[PDB]
Amino acid sequence: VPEPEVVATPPADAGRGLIRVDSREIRHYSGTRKEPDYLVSRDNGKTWEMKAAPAGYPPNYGGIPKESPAIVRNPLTREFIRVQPIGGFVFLSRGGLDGKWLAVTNDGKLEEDWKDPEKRKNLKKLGGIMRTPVFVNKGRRVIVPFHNMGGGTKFHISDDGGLTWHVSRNGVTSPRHEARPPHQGVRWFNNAVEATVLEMKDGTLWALARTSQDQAWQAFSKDYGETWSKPEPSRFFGTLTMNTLGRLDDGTIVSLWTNTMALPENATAGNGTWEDVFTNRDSHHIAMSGDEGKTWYGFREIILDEHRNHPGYATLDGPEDRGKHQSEMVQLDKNRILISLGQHKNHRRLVIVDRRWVGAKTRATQTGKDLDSQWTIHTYIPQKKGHCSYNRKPSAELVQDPSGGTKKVLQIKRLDDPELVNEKSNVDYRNGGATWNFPNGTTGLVKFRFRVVDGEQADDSGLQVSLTDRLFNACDSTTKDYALFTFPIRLKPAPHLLLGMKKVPFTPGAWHEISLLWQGGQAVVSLDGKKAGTLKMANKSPNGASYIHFISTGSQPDAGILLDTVNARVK
Amino acid sequence: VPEPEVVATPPADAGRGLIRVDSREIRHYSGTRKEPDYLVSRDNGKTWEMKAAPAGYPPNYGGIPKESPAIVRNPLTREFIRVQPIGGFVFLSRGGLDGKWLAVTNDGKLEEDWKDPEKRKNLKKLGGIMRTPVFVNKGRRVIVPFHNMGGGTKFHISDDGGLTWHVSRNGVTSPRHEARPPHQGVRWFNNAVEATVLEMKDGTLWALARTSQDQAWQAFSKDYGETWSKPEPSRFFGTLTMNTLGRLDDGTIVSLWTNTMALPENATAGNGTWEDVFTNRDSHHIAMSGDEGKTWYGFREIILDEHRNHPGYATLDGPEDRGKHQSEMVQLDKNRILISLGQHKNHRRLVIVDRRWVGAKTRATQTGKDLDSQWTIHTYIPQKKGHCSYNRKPSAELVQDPSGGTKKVLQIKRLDDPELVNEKSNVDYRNGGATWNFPNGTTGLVKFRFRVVDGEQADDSGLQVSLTDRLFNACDSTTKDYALFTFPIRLKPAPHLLLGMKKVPFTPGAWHEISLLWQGGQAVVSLDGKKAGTLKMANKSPNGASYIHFISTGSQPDAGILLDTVNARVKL
Ligand SMILES: CC(=O)N[C@@H]1[C@H](O[C@@H]2O[C@H](CO)[C@H](O)[C@H](O)[C@H]2O)[C@@H](O)[C@@H](CO)O[C@H]1O
Ligand SMILES: CC(=O)N[C@@H]1[C@H](O[C@@H]2O[C@H](CO)[C@H](O)[C@H](O)[C@H]2O)[C@@H](O)[C@@H](CO)O[C@H]1O
Ligand SMILES: CC(=O)N[C@H]1[C@H]([C@H](O)[C@H](O)CO)OC(C(=O)O)=C[C@@H]1O
Ligand SMILES: CC(=O)N[C@H]1[C@H]([C@H](O)[C@H](O)CO)OC(C(=O)O)=C[C@@H]1O
Ligand SMILES: OC[C@H]1O[C@@H](O)[C@H](O)[C@@H](O)[C@H]1O
Ligand SMILES: OC[C@H]1O[C@@H](O)[C@H](O)[C@@H](O)[C@H]1O
Ligand SMILES: [Ca+2]
Ligand SMILES: [Ca+2]
Ligand SMILES: [Cl-]
Ligand SMILES: [Cl-]
Ligand SMILES: [Cl-]
Ligand SMILES: [Cl-]
Ligand SMILES: [Cl-]
Repeated sequence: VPEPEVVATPPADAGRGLIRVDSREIRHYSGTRKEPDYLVSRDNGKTWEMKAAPAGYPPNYGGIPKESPAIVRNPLTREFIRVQPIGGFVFLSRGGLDGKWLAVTNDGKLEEDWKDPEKRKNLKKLGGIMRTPVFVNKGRRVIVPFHNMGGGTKFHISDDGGLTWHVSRNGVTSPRHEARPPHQGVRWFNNAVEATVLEMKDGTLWALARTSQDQAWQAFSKDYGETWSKPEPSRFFGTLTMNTLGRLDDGTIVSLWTNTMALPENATAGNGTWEDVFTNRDSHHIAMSGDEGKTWYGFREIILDEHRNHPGYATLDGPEDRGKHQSEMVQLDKNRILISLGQHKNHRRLVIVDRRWVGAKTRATQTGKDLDSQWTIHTYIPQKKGHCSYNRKPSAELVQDPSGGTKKVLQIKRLDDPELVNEKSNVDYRNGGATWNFPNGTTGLVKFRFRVVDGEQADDSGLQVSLTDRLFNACDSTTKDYALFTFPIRLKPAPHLLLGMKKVPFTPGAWHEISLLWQGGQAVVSLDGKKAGTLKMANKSPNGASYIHFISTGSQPDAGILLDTVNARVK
Repeated sequence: VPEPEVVATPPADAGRGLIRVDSREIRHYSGTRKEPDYLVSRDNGKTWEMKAAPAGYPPNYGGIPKESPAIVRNPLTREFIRVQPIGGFVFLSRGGLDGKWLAVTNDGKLEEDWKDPEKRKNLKKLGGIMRTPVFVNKGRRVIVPFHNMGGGTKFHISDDGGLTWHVSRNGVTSPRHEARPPHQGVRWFNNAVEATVLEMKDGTLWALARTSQDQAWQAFSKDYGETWSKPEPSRFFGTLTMNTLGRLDDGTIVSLWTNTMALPENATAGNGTWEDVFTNRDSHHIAMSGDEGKTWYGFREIILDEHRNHPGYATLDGPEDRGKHQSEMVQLDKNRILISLGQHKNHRRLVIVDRRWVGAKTRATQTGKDLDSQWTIHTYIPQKKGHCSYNRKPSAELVQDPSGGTKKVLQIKRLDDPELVNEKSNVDYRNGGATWNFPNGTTGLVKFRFRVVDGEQADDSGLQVSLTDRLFNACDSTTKDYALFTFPIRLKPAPHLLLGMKKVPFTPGAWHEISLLWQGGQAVVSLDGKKAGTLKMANKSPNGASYIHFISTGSQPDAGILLDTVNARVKL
């Protein structure tokens, strides 16, 4: 099955501006303040180059330099509508993207002479931070989600193709974060911002929005966006990152988001007006549904941020927002989807995924071979740098397999590194760890191979092993508290698994395999091919397991454990 | 970055008398024949009011009512020297402008009792028409340029702070103007007069002087003013108007002048002893150099004369010399410069400019909005009035955009106005036109939008479009002969551009955009975004292009063309 393939870097942060022109040409526009331009592919997304837009295409009067306007085709007229992420005007095409453009006036007319600054004074200016215009109701209505950070999302609505506009009666909201353990402070408050909208087969609109909770929240409309239900938690985990919904030609729904859990808030997190530090923006994920959202599959990592481990992460090539959050998609053919994702010129990417890979039931890995592409291992230097960022270090390193040969394996231990401690913000990220994604399953079997390091160990040394439903940081010791299933490997007095109350001893200084076969609310744990015990599920999930998470447990520097292979198969 | 800002009217014509007192106080003295006075700002140039000078400050024994004495601070003693534009005495201060003043005697002493008429008979009297004392050679020498109208510039030199004086061996001269076409007569002869002097980094002195040629002329001294090189044309275009050079705190050189070309001389211009009529004094310009004059930028219009279009220009509130020629400068801070400029109470101004505006690389305009501030459009009623002046009319007028809406656009046509003709002096200023400044560039891109008026046209109707290196009058049909690049838009037999030998048709009844992209000795011309042709440079420039000039070409009354926007970008 074809793995995700990076094909280009878009010329703006992802989420707006990616637009199919025809069966072979796709463009990604930009937020340039100069003469407008775009990145273009003429081979259906495989190769790309920059090009200047023609003279009839309007400059970015609104928007910001790092984000393109959203550009959307009207399915009835086959023309395009363009709005900015913020500010500026509503432009409609006549003759396509390379034809004439007209700006919408306050009185519902079209202005051809928008190069005249006097004539721009009477142009319609839609308010708020906007996302993507979406045509609904057999193309007869267009709605544009917009938000205020603390006020919530509402919708700009037009019933005449964008000539005249009204605002929905209500929209989407979500509650403030409540500081309770393990948090020592409050998350940045976003009130159901950055909504994405999908029309369902029964005509309902589903709005999915970014929140300060552990998951995105959602609401529904029965009147094409004029009024919306009470909001509620969605099944898509994630916090303060963006969701995008789409639909393939065959009706399959695609959900793109950053399926992560941030680190608990620290003791200097601020009052929640703005963010203190981002600890959850280094991946992007995909899931699909063939039955109108009744069931979902996939929950696969599209990509991990290539810079995630590095001690200069926060400031390399300018401090602007960075990572793998935000996305937009264009279907390429029956199997392939093009995704623009991420923020910052060193991080944002155009990636081709294959739905057959989304639907796969197995995955395997070896830490020595696959660390850079597949393994989340970063810890943080807890000193805020750049714009709401931390620099990182790898929390674990590859070492020679003590059995000999050429294998390299991952040493997971409690680190002797004072730089990973901030006493004022009261955080200590010295426990090394590692986490790895696999296709989601409510029933599955995961096997991993590990070895106790021949070295000094602390009284509490070992490894907490968890199955989770989103990506928890490698250094997050609270993962077990949210996990679907979790148990410790304890090294002292002698090595053993603790499965409920049962202790299962095993030898140090030798490779061993542990299997977890989970189904419903129970997991059976095996050691070297022999049933060892069972685990009761610690937390229910709306989706199932899609990560295994390993973190050291020692509270003083130790030698820890080595991790070799992991494989997973789901039902 | 602010555009130039008028802040006051000085109490004398510009060029002498503007003097910084301290970090916040600046004064402009006057030529009053009564008790001396000055205009003063106590907020570093922003606001101004008149004040009487204190009792120790001498009256203007020399000079003339419309000009202040020059006042200059000695950088070593921190005291001041004062000389008149003509006549009078040499005064030195002891205790500053509001302290004691002493007059220099013929025998190199200082007279304290200059209020006594008897004692004034033995005071030193420097001859000629004098400009500004300048201290050179680490402040150890002071020199004062002086001239005779037909004899040339020389320098009064003192090596003891103004106590004793000698004259330079030579100075600056410049040739008489020659009456060759398009002239029908000779320009007023001035022999390198009104010099301004700047000390260069290497100790050379540069003198820049007003002439009867198309540009100021210059000469150089290697001995702090005793002897001067042969004279030569300078890079600063202009005729029979004043130059001023100065240097900012950071070493940047500033050149202020009137960057214009006068109309060709007419058939009754006289023998050149004195002027017949001034046709080039309605603007002032600035340029700067950070590399001791090797490279210059700016060439921007500081201001246009607000009265320039009017049919009573020559006589309003008295006929004395008027316009925007003559200037003097005082730096205000790192970015801003105060300039006194012009002549006549209704015309002379104190203006603050910003060096970041001087260094800008773009400008844009729309005729209907910007005509009064930015567009030179005047034609002349060719009847001499007042003192060497013509009354004017606007040669082009704003009309409704035919596309509809509130936009106004400028109609440029051959006028039916016999008042614009003088058959004895043989001039006919009935071709309307318009010209607009932009920052200098040896490379650049200028775009303008035009449309043919729906009306009857003559066989030669159209618009001659020129890029120039100084301001040519709106009604000057010879501009094309001096232009860096030029070409005609012709309306008959059908509308077309003529680019060399290539005819490029365009439609009537619609707006069109022409682009001119120049580099070196060629300009690429585009029409509505499509390359149309090329133009070879018609005349080289020492500086580059800083004006676009549009003039009607019809020789009988016609409907002409409309002009909407122009924009410019240089240093590509
Ligand atoms: C436009 C701008 O500079 N805004 C500043 C910052 O705004 C936002 O910060 C959040 C995180 O809190 C997020 O990264 C947004 O993308 C970003 O625009 C923010 O630093 C704020 C802090 O007081 O100041 C704003 O001016
Ligand atoms: C002092 C005076 O009245 N001078 C007369 C005039 O002199 C000068 O004229 C030139 C232009 O020719 C210029 O305008 C000077 O500023 C001005 O002083 C001039 O009219 C001259 C003509 O014969 O007679 C002078 O007496
Ligand atoms: C106009 C603006 O600020 N857009 C920003 C948006 C906004 O801050 C958030 O939606 C809360 O309002 O989020 C961020 C972000 O990476 O957090 C990137 C966008 O550029
Ligand atoms: C004493 C005197 O006449 N000074 C005049 C000066 C002089 O005529 C010229 O320098 C040729 O000598 O020029 C003029 C002028 O605007 O032309 C204004 C001065 O008041
Ligand atoms: O989760 C509750 C929601 O479930 C959806 O299937 C339905 O379309 C919504 O109207 C709402 O009932
Ligand atoms: O234009 C010629 C002049 O160039 C100057 O740089 C130099 O100082 C003068 O002495 C003279 O050579
Ligand atoms: Ca936070
Ligand atoms: Ca003359
Ligand atoms: Cl960018
Ligand atoms: Cl816009
Ligand atoms: Cl499909
Ligand atoms: Cl006066
Ligand atoms: Cl005097």
